[PDB]
Amino acid sequence: MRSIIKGRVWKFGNNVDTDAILPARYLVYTKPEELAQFVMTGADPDFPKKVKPGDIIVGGKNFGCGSSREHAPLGLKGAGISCVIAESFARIFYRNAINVGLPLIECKGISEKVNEGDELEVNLETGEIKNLTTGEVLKGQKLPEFMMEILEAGGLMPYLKKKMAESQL
Amino acid sequence: MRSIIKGRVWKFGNNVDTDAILPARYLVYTKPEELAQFVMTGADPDFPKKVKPGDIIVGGKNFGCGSSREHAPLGLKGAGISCVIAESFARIFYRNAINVGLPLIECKGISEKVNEGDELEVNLETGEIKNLTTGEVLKGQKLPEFMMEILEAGGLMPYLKKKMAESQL
Repeated sequence: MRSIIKGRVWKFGNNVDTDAILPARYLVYTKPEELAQFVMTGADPDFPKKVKPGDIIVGGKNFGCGSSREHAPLGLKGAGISCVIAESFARIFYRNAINVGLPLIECKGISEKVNEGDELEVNLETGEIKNLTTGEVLKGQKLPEFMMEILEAGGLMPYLKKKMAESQL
Repeated sequence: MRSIIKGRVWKFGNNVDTDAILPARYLVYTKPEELAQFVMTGADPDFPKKVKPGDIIVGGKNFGCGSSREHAPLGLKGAGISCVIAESFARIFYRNAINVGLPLIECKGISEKVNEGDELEVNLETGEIKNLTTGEVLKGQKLPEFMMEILEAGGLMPYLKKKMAESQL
C-alpha cells in the first residue's frame, strides 16, 4: 500500500456524473479488467487511449454524482488509477470507491492549483499534496488510519476476511 | 444516531489497557448486556455503579492498548457509553470499537482541558469539542463521513448488510 503517491494528472470539472465515468452501455461488464477499458469515456471517448496505470485523476465538486454505480469506481481501479483527488465527492461514489480499494482524497481548492499534465505527490495519511510541476503545496483531508487499513487490505471484502480471521466473538 | 453528543465525562489516564477496560475474568461473556456490567472495572471496580448510559469517557494516550479484545469496546457499547475521546487510541481497539458502533474521536491535549465530571458537547462530523462547564472549545479529529455511515448503521456487520442489499454487481 503506497502511502505516498506520485503520478501525472488527468483533470475533469464539476458534477462529473457516473455516466461520464462509466457509460451505461458498459454495465454489461462486471470485471475490473473489462471496465478499465471504458473509464471516463462519457467525458472523453479517447481517455482510455491516454491514461496509464499509476496516473491520478483530479476532479471538481461533486465528483461521481448520480445513482449508485459500483462499476464506475471499479473501472477506475481496474485502469490502475492511483487515486482521485477532488474538491468533493458524491456520497455513494465515495463509499463504493473506498470499498473497492480506490484511494480518494478531498482537497478544497485543488481545481485552482493543479493543471492537467502536472505531476503530483500525494500523502494519503496526512492529506498533504505537492504539485511537483509548479512547486505549489496544498493541504487536503487525510484518510484516517481506519480507512487506510481498508485500502491497504484492497477494499471492504478482503478487509472483512482479515477481520474475521482475527476475531473471537 | 446523533451528529452531536452531549454527556458528562469520566476520565482515565495513559496507556489504559484492555484489562483495565474489560478484565480477563469476564471473557466468559459474549453479550453486550453482560459485558456492560464490568466496563472499566480493571481501572475502577466501582465504575459500573457510577456510569450512566450517555456518559462520555475521556482517555489519555494509547487508550485501549493490548492484544485484540473485542469484548472491551463491546462492553463500553453495551454500557451506553456515547463516545470515547482520547489523546490517541491503540490500533486494534480503535477498529474493534468503530466496527461495533462505538464512536471514537482523537483530540490532542484533551487530557489537560477536561476534568472528570465536566460536560462536553462533541460534534462527530467536524470533531469540534465544546467543554460546556469551562467554555473552552477544542479541535479533535473529525470522523469522515464514510465512518459516520458505519456508526450510523450500528457497526460493520449491519453496514455490510445494507451495502450488499444496495449492490448491483
